[PDB]
Amino acid sequence: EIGTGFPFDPHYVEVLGSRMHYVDVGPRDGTPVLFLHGNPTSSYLWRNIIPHVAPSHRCIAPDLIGMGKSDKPDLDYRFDDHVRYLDAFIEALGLEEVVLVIHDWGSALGFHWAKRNPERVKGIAFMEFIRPIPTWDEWPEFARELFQAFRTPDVGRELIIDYNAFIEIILPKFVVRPLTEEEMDHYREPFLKPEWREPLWRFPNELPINGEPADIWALVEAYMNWLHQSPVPKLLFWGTPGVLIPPAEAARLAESLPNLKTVFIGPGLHYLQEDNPDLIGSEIARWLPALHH
Ligand SMILES: [Cl-]
Repeated sequence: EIGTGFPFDPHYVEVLGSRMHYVDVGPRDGTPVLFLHGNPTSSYLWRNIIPHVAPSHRCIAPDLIGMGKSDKPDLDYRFDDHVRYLDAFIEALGLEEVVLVIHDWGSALGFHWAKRNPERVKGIAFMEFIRPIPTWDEWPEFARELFQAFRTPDVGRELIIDYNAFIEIILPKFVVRPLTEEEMDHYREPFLKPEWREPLWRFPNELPINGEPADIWALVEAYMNWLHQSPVPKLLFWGTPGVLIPPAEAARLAESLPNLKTVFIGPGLHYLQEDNPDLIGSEIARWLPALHH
């Protein structure tokens, strides 16, 4: 049965005047494996994946600023805020070379950092990641009205801020198997009060859809161009029907990206880690040794 516990001792680092929480397990040296969650999750999303990798490699899984057990500074929580704080977290941990394991907005952060640090990135494992969405017709129909509403003035803030839609609707909607109450309560803990929910609303308002917002669209196109030209080792996990990465997109990536291994995880929507953590973790562990020449 999929584990609901979070058996990781807390670690904190002060950056830019705020504390960020992170998981840090495994050996203390070697190339670390940096796990980056997205919306509306935290390092809790990686709880059943990390134990597959920790016997062989250091595993570092930060909570993005304003999320998980990290501090809640008074920010807009725009994408560039998350870039700045994750850059400061990576710096404070002294990371030189890394393997990235990334999802959702954690993948936009990770691919943007990799583009800027191409000689530091030794591998990227990614799943249900951020890519330019050409129009609303390439957003899944069953979640279209909701995400259009999230991006509608006033309505979206009411849904996400006042009524906590990203936690109470989207999270269970985007896992195939049923979440348990214990798992929901872990996810709910950082957002029990509405003044804590700004990151949750800003993220869907940053999604690059039909050119907008233009700055994120440009940034995501840039790192996808980098990815298509980079020889870095790559590992993609995909499910069916998927959400950001449907099977047709997984196939396009299998054809286009260099040095790519793909793993089909079975039924999956967006939070693939909650549907098949053990295959994701075991396959990451099996893929890592070849990154060490
Ligand atoms: Cl989002």
